[PDB]
Amino acid sequence: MLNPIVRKFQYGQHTVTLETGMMARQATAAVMVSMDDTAVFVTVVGQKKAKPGQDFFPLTVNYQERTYAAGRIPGSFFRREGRPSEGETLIARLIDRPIRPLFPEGFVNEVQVIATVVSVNPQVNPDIVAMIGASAALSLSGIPFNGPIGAARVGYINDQYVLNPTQDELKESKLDLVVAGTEAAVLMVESEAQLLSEDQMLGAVVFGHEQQQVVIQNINELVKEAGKPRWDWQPEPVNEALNARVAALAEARLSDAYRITDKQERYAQVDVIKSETIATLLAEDETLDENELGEILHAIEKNVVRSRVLAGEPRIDGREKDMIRGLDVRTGVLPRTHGSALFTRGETQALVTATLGTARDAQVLDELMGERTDTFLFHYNFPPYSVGETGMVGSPKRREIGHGRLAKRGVLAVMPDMDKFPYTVRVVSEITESNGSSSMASVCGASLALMDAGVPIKAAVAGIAMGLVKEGDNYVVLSDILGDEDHLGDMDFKVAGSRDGISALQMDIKIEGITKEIMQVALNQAKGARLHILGVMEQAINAPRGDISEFAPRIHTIKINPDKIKDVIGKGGSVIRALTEETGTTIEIEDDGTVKIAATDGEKAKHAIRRIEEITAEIEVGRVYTGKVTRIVDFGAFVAIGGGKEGLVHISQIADKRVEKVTDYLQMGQEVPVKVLEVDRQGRIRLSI
Amino acid sequence: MLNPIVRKFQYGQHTVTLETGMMARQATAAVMVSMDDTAVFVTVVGQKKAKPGQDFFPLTVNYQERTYAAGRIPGSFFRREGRPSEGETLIARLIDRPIRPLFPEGFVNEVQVIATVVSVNPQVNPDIVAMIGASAALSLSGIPFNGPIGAARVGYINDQYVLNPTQDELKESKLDLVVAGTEAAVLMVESEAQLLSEDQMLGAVVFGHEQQQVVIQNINELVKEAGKPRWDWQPEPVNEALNARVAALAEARLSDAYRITDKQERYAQVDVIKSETIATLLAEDETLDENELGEILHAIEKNVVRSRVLAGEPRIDGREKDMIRGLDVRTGVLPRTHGSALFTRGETQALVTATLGTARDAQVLDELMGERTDTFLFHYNFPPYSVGETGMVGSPKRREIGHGRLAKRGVLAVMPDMDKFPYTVRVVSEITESNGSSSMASVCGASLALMDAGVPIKAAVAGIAMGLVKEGDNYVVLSDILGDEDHLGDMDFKVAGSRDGISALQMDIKIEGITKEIMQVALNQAKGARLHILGVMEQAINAPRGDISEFAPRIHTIKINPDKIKDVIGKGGSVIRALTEETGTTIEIEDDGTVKIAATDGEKAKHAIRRIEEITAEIEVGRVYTGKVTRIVDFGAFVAIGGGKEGLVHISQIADKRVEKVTDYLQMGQEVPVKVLEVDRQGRIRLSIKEATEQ
Repeated sequence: MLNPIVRKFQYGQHTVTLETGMMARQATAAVMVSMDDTAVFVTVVGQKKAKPGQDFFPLTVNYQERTYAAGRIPGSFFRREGRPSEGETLIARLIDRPIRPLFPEGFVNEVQVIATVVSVNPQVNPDIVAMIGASAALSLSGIPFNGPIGAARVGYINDQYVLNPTQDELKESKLDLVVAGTEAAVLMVESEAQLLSEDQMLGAVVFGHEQQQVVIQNINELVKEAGKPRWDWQPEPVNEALNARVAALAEARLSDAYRITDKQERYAQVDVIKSETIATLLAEDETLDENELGEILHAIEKNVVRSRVLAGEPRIDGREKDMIRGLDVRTGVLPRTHGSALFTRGETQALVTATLGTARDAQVLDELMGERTDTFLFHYNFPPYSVGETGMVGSPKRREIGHGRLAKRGVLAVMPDMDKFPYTVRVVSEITESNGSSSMASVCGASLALMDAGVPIKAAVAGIAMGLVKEGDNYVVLSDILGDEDHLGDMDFKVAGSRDGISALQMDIKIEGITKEIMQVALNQAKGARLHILGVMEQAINAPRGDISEFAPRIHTIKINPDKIKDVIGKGGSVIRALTEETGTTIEIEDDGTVKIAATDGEKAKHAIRRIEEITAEIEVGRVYTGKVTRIVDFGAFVAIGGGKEGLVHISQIADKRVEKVTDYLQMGQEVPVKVLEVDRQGRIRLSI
Repeated sequence: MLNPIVRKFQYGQHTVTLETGMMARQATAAVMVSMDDTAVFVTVVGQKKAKPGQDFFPLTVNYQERTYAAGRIPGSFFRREGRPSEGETLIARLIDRPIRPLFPEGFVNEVQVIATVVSVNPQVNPDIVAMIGASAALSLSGIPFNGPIGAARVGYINDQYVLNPTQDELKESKLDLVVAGTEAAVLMVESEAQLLSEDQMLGAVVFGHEQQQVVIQNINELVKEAGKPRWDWQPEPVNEALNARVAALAEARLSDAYRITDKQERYAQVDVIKSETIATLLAEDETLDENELGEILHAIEKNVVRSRVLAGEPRIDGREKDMIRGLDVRTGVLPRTHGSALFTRGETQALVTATLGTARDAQVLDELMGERTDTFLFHYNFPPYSVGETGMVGSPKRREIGHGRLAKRGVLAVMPDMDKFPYTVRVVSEITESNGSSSMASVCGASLALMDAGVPIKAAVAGIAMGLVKEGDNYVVLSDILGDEDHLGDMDFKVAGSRDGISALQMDIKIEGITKEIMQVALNQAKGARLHILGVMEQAINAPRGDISEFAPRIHTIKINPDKIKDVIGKGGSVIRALTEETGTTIEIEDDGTVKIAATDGEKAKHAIRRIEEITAEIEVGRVYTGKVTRIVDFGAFVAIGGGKEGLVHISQIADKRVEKVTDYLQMGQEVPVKVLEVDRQGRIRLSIKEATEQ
């Protein structure tokens, strides 16, 4: 028989179970993690040998939300689970971000971790469960890994931190901050936040890091009980028996070259010293093969810039450590789009557009927790010419979707709630050119494009991409980092939010010994640079324009009395069908208390108002008035006062006298006095000659 | 700061704007182009050095219609733009065809030009805006390129030409010709026409070329103001001693080999002397192989055939200049299909099929220009076995769409109007074998398959793929060119139309000096070959068949009153769903009471008529049942005229107050028949003792 090893927790008043040892025995390791009636099966396979022509490390992650886990049949025509959506692909990225730095330097063997959701109760989100499982599975396997990461989701409600909140706490919460870290340090931070201050969110991360300690302790128990024999993988030695000679021949001139002011002359001189030292040392294989020699020269370049940045003022572009690049910000740039903007920051440029739509058009996405409507849609397009090089159109990847979601979190915090503004809005960003941190340039552009469209957005929103360099006790916090300056980042972090408070924070710490002391001054420097940007944006547009641009659809609403419903509906929706086809306009959106008119243009809304007021309780008459002869017989006449239908006036009303014959009223089209003058009564007219 | 550079020529009665230097500054060039307000952002990136040992030119073009440009959010479930589409990959082909020949010979650096539509006004089509933008972007970049190209769309209304017509001007027009050219020559022409004559179509191309020199002038002043420096490209020399030496060792016998009458012996002898010279001739610029020597032999082969064709009548097929391949035609080839044909023309063959459908099966086409729902659908399938090769069936090439649209333009003109013929018709063509033009063979087959399915088309249509070879004052028009006469096609052109006139025209010119005198004699030779083909097509079948084939859906209508309409529906069309599935018959509700009915045969439709009348008729009439029924009670009785269900009746209206007792019979199971009396309180049911439709 087979037997399973089982451990239990109490993690934020939930009972986590790490079952292992009875499933997928051919895989390098496997665990089923369940937290509360919610379970993910996660399994690692890592081959022992990689083809010696492999330079990069192929860690790969897949996360799959099998719909049977929610106990219901798929909605797709093929009745089968489809491609990864936003939802699967973003969760695959959050699991990958903490695991990739923990693997040892120069580890290159191919590793694949596959996480399947197999149960859910709607109250508990599976992503945090999958993160615990991935660190358990990797640390149970023999594979070289620097200790198991925990994970915590932290909510903020009634000025109190709440560990691993349910959907019921999160709908009320002002914060959704996720932490992942080892025993020693935070490794990843991610959040949406309702304009909290810096010291509130740096409280949230350290609370989240303290609470996840139980998970890291329990995984260390399970690894003692059921852990495989460890791998003996060792790296190739650092020197490769040429390090010192090439360092001596390159470094003197190469370290000089970065003093040169002109980007072109600097690049040229660096290429000259590189090509000369490549041409000089052609004595052997792996010099006649440039690759190993060139990889060493590229490493010298990184070392010389890194040392300059710590002590000396000049950067890769000669700016001061904190000197943000120049801005200019055009608005209303595109002729027929609802609102549009062209935000720039050095050589990163983000053309952004906002587009407005009716209650019909909104996205109804289906996910394991629930099928649900939302009304703010953000799409991020990154075409290849943006980086000055050619390839396949679109070029879609996890990073481009990551950047889309991060930007949406930044400005979703500051969107109006539906009662102030009833439209669905799509914001769509074309990255016309990029050389670093294009995601934070896209949130600045979205803030412009919404104000320019005349959405009642609460406040202007901006973002900055920072970094930090550290050596022992020495560190420098730098602002507006380039793509070329990525090597200097021991802590890549992005902050976006209004003057009042921050909308989003994201951090990829790559190294041990970052502290609550350091993160305080780093956020305090980001506050400065972010308030500088808003100083320019407030001059380019000052407040959202009162009136929505002329090409947008219009939605508006009027209050109605409880008796008017039968008049608005008619018989089997006949008056609705007539009104909608007269007006080319949908009106069904409300029918109790109010009616809502959702029109393709302003004239069609006015046309709808005219027609509904000519029908809805317009038939009733209380005083003496005129309305024409419309259709006639001997027995009486049909007489029109308005748009709403009017029945036969009997000839005994029409004629006072005995005769009652059609000769008295034979003339068609005649204008005549007509007052119903009748309450608590069926439809009648007291016209009398 | 950034500073955009603008210019604003007047062209087509609209205001145009060439705005540059503000966006995508990392890209080799970029332009925002805007006419009226239908703006496209178009940018080119071309790498400075070509990857080693390349042979073909990897120019790539793609064009993307972002939906936000029309001011609406996407209707897709993902609420975002996905893959390219029929209406965009075709437009990319229209941008590519005039650009591709205009690059210098031996240029093989990778170039990518990408056009995004960013605003649209529904009256002005963005495609012509993209063509002037692509010309501007390439000529502003340092890329070696033989000057700018303009593009013009020409309409015909009241016997007068109109430049750049609106959608309003176009819907009334008998023509939709697009022409693109430099100041020298009309590099591309592409056109649907409502049976215009030769003089009218060749007038349209010269008009459209005269009044677009303004675009090429304004691009030239912008290139002086804002153009980057022309970067240096030099052609790889190909003029070694071994070129002349291999020619000397090949041309004489290659001339001797091309004299051979038999196709098979010709191919055999050419392959032999190729194989011999590949095996023998040393001093190749690499260890001895095909990799230049075969490409040099291929140049001799091209020169020999081309010179023979200019000097004298003989070709590779053994036919003369004005000659057409052998034809065979047969019709009704596929059973259980509404109509089918097998048009054949030497080694080119198309199994064309027509199928009819309802107004409901019509495909809605969504564009930036608004919805463009249509009723004649053309699909073009080119499987790999058609050319005697293998692999990757069913994944379409850009030219499977390209050829499909050209064929649709050819047969769109002769389709009947909706009131004379109400069915939506899909024409599908399988190219069963091809070594010649497959698109013009598909038009010939489509006109057969529509007549065979009995669609009341105006006239039979055919098409021809001409070619022209030119050498100084020498030129020859070839009336029907194969798949390996490609090197002889300096002017590649395809024309399809009725006896009366042209329905579609397409020309790719890739030589200078094409005068109107040349284009007249070329079209006049196409007229000859096209009338020959109709001579065979008319002899296989004369006119559309008396009515549609017995399997085809026959649609008809009966008028019934609105109280029966609600009774045919029930709730949520549930009675329609039941009756339509029971009868296998389609129906449509209309508010005037004329319900439409469609089935594959008469009897199924008649069954549906009978059932909806019988079910929605009042209960007063019906079958003459013996009303023996149980469940009789003193305080009202349940009585069924028919069926298991038992309806109610009461002490008074059982027997029109003739008695005080509930039933005069006063007996359960008694035989007296029952039918409804009209009176019906909503909370009451009436089923009186009534025989023989007493009512």
